[PDB]
Amino acid sequence: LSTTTKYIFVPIATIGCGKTTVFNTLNNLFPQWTHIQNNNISKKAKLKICDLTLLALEDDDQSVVLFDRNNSASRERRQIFTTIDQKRDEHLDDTVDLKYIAINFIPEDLSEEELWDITYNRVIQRGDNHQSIKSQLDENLVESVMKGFIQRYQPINTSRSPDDQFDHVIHLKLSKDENSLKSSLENVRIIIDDLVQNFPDLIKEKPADELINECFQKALDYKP
Ligand SMILES: Nc1nc2c(ncn2[C@H]2C[C@H](O)[C@@H](COP(=O)(O)OP(=O)(O)O)O2)c(=O)[nH]1
Repeated sequence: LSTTTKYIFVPIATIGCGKTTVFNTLNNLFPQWTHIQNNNISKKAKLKICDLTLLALEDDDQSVVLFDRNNSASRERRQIFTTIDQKRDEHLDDTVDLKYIAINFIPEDLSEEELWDITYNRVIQRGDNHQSIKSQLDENLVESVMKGFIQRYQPINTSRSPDDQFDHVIHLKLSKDENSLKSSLENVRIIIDDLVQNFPDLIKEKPADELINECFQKALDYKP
């Protein structure tokens, strides 16, 4: 009504880390949030993901964008900061404060071998919606595309440009599932607990654990 803060949640990830599952679970819990899926945008689209992000922050209704793209390379993060900063004046007045929250999907201590074993097996066993591999016809192609994102992966580094522009980093886990607890569900809980602590005015009421579980079950059983 006088000073509003908006949030862009930015993954740092590779294919199969669970971005879509985590973000769908969060959107099930918080319907007012906007999940913008790079998978669903034509590469020949007039409005690209950065444009749709700013449009989805214009109304007083709209506070949060889940920016669903890998951003494995540092240049992909730089693109977000520079484009949103250049264009936000077309959409937002000067009373709107924008915060960028990194969602780090790949732990610093994770080897490339473990990253591959977890994510590749997820994708071949359960499928993925990344535009170029959603079909699974040439399995060799799925491998080649996934290897591209890993070859380009540059870990988050908030000590220098561009990642120093993040206002906050949420560090996720990436694990084989253990004790019947899916890694992505653990990460949904990490995000929720982290926001309650660091941005209390965002989550007005923390959801019940059974609601979190149910919203995650819904995301998990979604098979397009
Ligand atoms: N076993 C297991 N599978 C998971 C978990 N999180 C997501 N998945 C499944 C759902 C998908 O079929 C596949 C890739 O997940 P995704 O959410 O589409 O990843 P992403 O490519 O959007 O980053 O892995 C998880 O925590 N455990």
